[PDB]
Amino acid sequence: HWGYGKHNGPEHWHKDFPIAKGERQSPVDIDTHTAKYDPSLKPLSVSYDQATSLRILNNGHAFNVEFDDSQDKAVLKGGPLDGTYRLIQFHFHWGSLDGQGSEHTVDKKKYAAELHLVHWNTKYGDFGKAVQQPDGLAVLGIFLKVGSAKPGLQKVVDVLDSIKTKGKSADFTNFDPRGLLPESLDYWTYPGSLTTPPLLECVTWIVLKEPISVSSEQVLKFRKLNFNGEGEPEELMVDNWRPAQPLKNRQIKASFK
Ligand SMILES: NS(=O)(=O)c1cccc(F)c1
Ligand SMILES: [Zn+2]
Repeated sequence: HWGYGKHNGPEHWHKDFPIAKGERQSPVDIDTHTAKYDPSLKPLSVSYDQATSLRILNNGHAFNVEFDDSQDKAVLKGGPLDGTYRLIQFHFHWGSLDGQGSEHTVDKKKYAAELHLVHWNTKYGDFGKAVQQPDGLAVLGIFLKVGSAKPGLQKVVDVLDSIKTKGKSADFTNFDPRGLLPESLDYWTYPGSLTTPPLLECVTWIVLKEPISVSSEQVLKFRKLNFNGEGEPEELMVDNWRPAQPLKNRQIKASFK
């Protein structure tokens, strides 16, 4: 099955997921000079004060911190969005080296990692229904650069030893995702897709302009995770990113000039 190796990586995905060659695939390169400032774009409204984290899971492709999405506890609204999108999980994509790891790029620049806070449109009732809709998901993407530590990331880093291998999960309650945000909520936005199979074209992407900084030790700990299950040959979970895809008939909009 699909992964990030030479034999099952992004160049192979189209054989099982033909939408890989579709009209609104993600990620993309954000060419900052050609992105269009849209003065009609509203500020983002990130309402995470009542978030209920539940668990952290290694799914063989990344690790997901999962939330209770059975009520409007942690929601995203405003920006380019109509209606209310509920936080279901966040995860990261990262590199084997500090010079790569992000999925989106900015003027071809790669960051060390990229955080995705995944939200689904509550008019569709559940996540499974939402991914079948062109406006089903909103993913808030945040770049990570290596520099100073992100204190709000440390609780995540410290639990990774308990979910080293595929299929492992751990309780992960009372985590506050507000501690993962940068200061500014300035963003770019464009219509796209899931960046992993099934590659569904259901995502309004909202990518923050300001990266967060994490420490070398924090990202090193991501790199100690495994793609494999316990007792299978060890393969480090690194370079779990899809490269930039053609923009095709899309214009990236900016909330700022
Ligand atoms: N990487 S991502 O597009 O945020 C993504 C991929 C697959 C499932 C999902 F909920 C989110
Ligand atoms: Zn992702």
